[PDB]
Amino acid sequence: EPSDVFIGLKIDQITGINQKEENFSVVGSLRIDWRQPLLAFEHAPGEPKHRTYTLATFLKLLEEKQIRWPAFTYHNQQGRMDFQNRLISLSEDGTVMYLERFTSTFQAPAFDFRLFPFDNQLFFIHVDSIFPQHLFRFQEMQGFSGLGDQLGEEEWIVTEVNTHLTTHNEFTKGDASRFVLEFHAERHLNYYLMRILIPVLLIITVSWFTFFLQDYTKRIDLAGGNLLLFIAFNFTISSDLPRLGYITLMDAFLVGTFIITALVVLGNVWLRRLENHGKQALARKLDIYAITSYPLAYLLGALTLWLLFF
Amino acid sequence: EPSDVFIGLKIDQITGINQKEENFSVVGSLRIDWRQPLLAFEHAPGEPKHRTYTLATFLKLLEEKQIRWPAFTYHNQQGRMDFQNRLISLSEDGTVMYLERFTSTFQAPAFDFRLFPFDNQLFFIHVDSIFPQHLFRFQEMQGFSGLGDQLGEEEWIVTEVNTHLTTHNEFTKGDASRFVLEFHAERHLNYYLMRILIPVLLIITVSWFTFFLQDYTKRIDLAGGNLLLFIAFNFTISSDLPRLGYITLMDAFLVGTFIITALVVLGNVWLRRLENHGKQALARKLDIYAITSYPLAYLLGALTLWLLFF
Amino acid sequence: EPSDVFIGLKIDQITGINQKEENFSVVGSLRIDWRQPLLAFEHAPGEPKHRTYTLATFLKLLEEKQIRWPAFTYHNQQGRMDFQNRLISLSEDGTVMYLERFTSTFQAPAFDFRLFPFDNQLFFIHVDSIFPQHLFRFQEMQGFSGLGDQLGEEEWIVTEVNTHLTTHNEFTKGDASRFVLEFHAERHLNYYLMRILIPVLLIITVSWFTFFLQDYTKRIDLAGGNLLLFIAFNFTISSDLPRLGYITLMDAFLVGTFIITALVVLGNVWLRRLENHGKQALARKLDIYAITSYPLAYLLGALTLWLLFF
Amino acid sequence: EPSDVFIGLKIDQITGINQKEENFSVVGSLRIDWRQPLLAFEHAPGEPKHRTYTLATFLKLLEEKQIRWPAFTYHNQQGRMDFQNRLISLSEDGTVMYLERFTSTFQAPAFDFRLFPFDNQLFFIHVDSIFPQHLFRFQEMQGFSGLGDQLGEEEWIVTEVNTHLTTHNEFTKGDASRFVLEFHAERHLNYYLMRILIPVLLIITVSWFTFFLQDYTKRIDLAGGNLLLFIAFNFTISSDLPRLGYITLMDAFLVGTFIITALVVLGNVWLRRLENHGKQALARKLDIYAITSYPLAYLLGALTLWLLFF
Amino acid sequence: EPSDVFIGLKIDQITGINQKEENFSVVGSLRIDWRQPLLAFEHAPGEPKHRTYTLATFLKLLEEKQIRWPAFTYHNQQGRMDFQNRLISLSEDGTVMYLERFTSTFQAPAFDFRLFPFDNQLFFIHVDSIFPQHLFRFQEMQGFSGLGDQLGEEEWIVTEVNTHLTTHNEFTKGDASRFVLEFHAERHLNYYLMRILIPVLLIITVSWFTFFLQDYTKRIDLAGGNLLLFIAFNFTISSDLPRLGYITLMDAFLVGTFIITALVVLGNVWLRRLENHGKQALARKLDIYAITSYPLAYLLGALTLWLLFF
Repeated sequence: EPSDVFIGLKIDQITGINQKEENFSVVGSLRIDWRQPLLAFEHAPGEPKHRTYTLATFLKLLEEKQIRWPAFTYHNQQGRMDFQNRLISLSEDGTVMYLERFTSTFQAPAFDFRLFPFDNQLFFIHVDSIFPQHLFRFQEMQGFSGLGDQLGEEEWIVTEVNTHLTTHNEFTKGDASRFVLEFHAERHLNYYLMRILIPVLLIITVSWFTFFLQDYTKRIDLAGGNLLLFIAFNFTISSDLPRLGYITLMDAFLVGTFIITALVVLGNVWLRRLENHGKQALARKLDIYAITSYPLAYLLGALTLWLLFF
Repeated sequence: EPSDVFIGLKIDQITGINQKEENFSVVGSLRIDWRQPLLAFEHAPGEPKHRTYTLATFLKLLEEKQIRWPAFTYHNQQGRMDFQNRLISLSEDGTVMYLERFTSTFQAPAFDFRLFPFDNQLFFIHVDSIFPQHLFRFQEMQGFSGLGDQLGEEEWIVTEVNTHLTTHNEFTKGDASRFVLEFHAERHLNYYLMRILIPVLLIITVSWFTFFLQDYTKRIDLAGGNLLLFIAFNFTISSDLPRLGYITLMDAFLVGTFIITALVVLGNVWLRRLENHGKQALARKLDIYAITSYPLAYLLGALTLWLLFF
Repeated sequence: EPSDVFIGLKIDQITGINQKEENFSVVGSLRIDWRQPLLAFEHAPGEPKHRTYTLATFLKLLEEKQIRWPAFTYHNQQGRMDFQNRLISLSEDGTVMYLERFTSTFQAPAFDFRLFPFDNQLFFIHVDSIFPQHLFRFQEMQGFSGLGDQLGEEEWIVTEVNTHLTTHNEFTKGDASRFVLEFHAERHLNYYLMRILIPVLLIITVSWFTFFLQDYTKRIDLAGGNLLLFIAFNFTISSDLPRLGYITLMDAFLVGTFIITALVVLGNVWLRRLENHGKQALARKLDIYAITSYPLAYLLGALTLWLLFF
Repeated sequence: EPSDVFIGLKIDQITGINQKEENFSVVGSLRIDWRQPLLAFEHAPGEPKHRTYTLATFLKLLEEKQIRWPAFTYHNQQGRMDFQNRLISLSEDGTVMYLERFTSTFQAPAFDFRLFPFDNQLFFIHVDSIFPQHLFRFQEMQGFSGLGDQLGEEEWIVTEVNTHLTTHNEFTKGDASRFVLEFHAERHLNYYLMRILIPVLLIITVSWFTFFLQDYTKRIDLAGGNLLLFIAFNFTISSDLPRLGYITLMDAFLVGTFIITALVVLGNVWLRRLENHGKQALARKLDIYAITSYPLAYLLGALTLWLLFF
Repeated sequence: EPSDVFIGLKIDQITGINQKEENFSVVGSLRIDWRQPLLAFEHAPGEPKHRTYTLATFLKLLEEKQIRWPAFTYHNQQGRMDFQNRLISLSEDGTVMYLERFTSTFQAPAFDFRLFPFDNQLFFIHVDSIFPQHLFRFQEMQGFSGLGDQLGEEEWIVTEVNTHLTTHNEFTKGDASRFVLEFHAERHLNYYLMRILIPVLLIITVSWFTFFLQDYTKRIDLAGGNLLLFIAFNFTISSDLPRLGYITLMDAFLVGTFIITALVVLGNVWLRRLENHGKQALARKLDIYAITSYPLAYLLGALTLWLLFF
């Protein structure tokens, strides 16, 4: 029969969420319960009830008695796994409890930056069996799988946690078992409002205020300054994101703001050219419409963003 | 009975306090004293009184004689533990003295940046038992636990050190012992006064001085320059902090200064617009109130900061 | 006879494509099938049909029975190979199935940045035999070699995948077998259009608009600003590329734009000098030709780029 | 008796001096000479006179014959020690020559940046005994300890080298031996004069030249530019130093220059305000005193720096 | 007699040349041929002619039969050696062929930046014997030492390759053999002309053009802008080089350009001061000489650079 093996995984400390490379590094604890009748021994009172083994001697022993063992292979591993503790307790009934406390990095294909930064993300850890379902099978421990009390992260909040089992057909032609610990996560919006959004509002309001200065050269100079500012903020945002292949919300916001500020520059230049022709009346009439439409233009852009991306 | 095991830990050199990732890396020394009657031997004069073992042979031996051993698992470990020395001295009475000199990084969930940079922090190292309290128990060595003579750090000053034992219920259903070495720490304020605060005072004083220049265009230009400066300082502060989720004191200071400088820009623009209407008397009357209230506004902000955050 | 050895390699997750150092890091899975008659055993019902071994014990065993084994040496390895899992299944017929799941970085000599960023690239992994073809030989597994369902990369798209075998004469005087997994790749153009091309168009259009301002000092100032902007964008592009030895397309675009903007600066200066001589008619006549030719100059440059680099 | 053990250490290549984290990484060679009578063997002609061992087999052997061995523990180790070669030659007389060629990073608590960059520094490597002086003792090899022919460093010059032995009471209650290799080092001043000092002199001289421009608005603008420049240089210097807790010489120089430039800005603004009142005579009289005192102010600052910091 | 040992080393892929830390990382292959009569065995037909061993078992065997072995110690190793493959083939005649395929970083003391960037560099790998020449000696393999077909580097071109043997007296009092693989290298000049030299020429030509603007305030402003530009380029060059202790060619070029631009600023200021006195004739006469001498000054500087540094 296919012997049933119990799995319990626990992400204790999420040490980082590096979105640039699309990975997250965590400290995890893995527990495996496996009842193998052959490993049962004969013990006397006074002797220990449950033996303790380190990994190397345990595997050499199982090589001596010629017994298959499950091959817990991490599907989403990244970089080098850092085994910290690996202990095995062997019971008289023939049950091995395997503890592996580790830290490692895992990739998460499902970043959908279509709603950055408001987007909710979905991280997941996979534990597949190298040997197929015909030999072994993976169950779930009752009250041990999940997350911990203190995650030690500020930028990300865990909303929901889940665990289950599924079947794959990757390494062997037969079916194999994969234990999945899958948790959603959110982003705290305090940063982006504090040190991105507010400066943009301040600079855009200064740009709007500069419209009615008259003597249309200070207007051009201030507009050039604002161009510098948004280009710097584009640089910061560019650093903070990966080499994304489809237009994101914040990227669209910034490119639209670039286009609008350039339109402001060109508009003041055209008004200056008209004033060069001397037709002051045309400029005087157009200024009112321009200043009335500019914030209206921004609100129209906000409405079209909210409609299109939601 | 639950055999009593003595623990002594010593952080010799704190190699770094990386707040961006919320961790601190230290060089530590661990000592374990464990009296196991079975390990006692029979020795003759001429033979060594206390044997010496390296870790691998020691564990293989304990696997040969089938004795449980404590599993010192670091709860706050981060990255990979770097074992440097691991020696064991075995005495005739049956006492093993285990030395483990190491260096590693540990996470500290309790950063409360609500009082940055004045805030006091609390770092702590945890040594839990994988096996429950029913088998083993952790005591404290008398005069060995604590810190060292020379820490080799400048940015942080250790104020108080403490050590104790506590019980957890994480890895097993039973109770288990955790030895905790917990030390508070402070920040030296010399930096932030030297190369953050003073430049801000200089630039804000220049901004205030620019109020009474008359011919309100140099005022606008200087205000734009000051905007550039505070945006650069916002960039520096943004780099120096993690992706914090609740508004910090320095962040509030800088965002308020942004708002005030933008208000200055808008005020000079509005005065220019009023002068365009020709009502020089209104601008002349308003300038006195503006220049009188501006430093008063800054002092009011300082008072509200001191009240609200303390 | 030269025993036939089957190879199957699978790049599951491409963790990065670092073009600055000219390498790409991937998570890979390797499978080796090798039928060795000597390793066949004699088994009884009840005993396992196929034994399982870890690498260390397996190699010690093959050293005990004195059998050669293939030496899968990676030709393009870079940095340190990170063995994650290494298992061997030994069958009664005398067939070893060797699994090696790993992650590592590989160099790719064939980056031809002559068409950056539109250029298509060609990555490849090589598995050579340390022992010559006279002893062993490498075949290809039927339906296992290739790539996976989810690559977890956004900036690069795999267009075509291929696998084959070839002969080399590097390590030994005799012929040896190399298994090659070679895949082409493309670049997503969304970034460079979003946050490089559009800002350049905006700034160049502002530069063109500045031509007809009259009172040729604002022209000089705006041209200097544009010079600053293109120098910043040159800095960004310089960071994003390796220390390339032959002029790339984007580099040529930027250097040409530098030359054109400098020509604009010099032209406005020369017009100012002519106006100093008072010959306003010459400047008035030359301005029309300059503004008519400037965008024409840019289109001529675009045409010569498209012709020369394609 | 306490057996005498000879130590010889040699820093061959100093690979880096990272002052930001207060450490320096070096490639070192360690030699230990230890005469143990028990290890003596009985050999025949034809057999090797001095046996050679690798570390693992040697330690297993000493575990078989039950002999204590010295525990060379590095006190200033940092990060992970990288053993490259570890050989032991065993002589018929009973002398082991242990070679350990390594590379590793060591911390240096004694950086006194009070005289940056002119300050001389003092690096040191410590080799302590885990076992106390009652058992073993550390001597010094005659002509092997010291530095090498080619250090391969440019920024730092070794002035003096020294070696000795001392006693500590850290790991055990008894006395223990520490071998110390301590070398002073200097800094080459070519950089800071080339690419820090000269630009500061150029910009400060431009600031002084700007004093007598008349029409006090270009003065204000140039002063603002100079403010930008010194803020950029403050950024560079800030990057180049650690989070130092007591004011350094270069930091004081830069903060004083900030204060003086801000005073220049305020002075030109006050002169502009006085000119607004029309009292041109007061400004004309004050300009001479200001321009006469400004370089005098800088020389007074230089004199007070030289006096106070020396 | 001193047994002759053959060495063949091959740098297959030069993965990086990091001049900032003065090192270069390469992927290398090492081959050792050593004829030891004792290791010869007695074999029968059917048995393998040449045995194959991994490093650990081989060294344990040589420890069992008590035979010295050469200790290939890398003199220029840096960081941690990363053994990738280590195989040994043992022949019936008594010859061991040792293969070690690796990747590692090596330091190169001989960077002479006196001719940066035109300077030619000289990299070299050293393989010394820990045991002296009295026991072993190092020969050179005939047609295996050297470099490979594809180096996979763009910024550096290998001009000449050489190999030889020499004697040292470092680790032991006796003479010892060092095998040296030494190759010169060059720099591709395409970068520095493309994205350093041309922008400098453009900005310096703009500075020269600004001389004859009249109304000497735009001259001062443009000169300040040029000062900003060269300071930025000084920052870039400063990043790209190590903390060099003797003035380099590019550093001298940039510092001279700083001095000349500052002289331009001061000259325009002095002309403005003379115009303040009203003596327009003196300024008109001096402008011609200044504009005639400025490019002449640059050519004189180029000539003195070419003479002094060559």
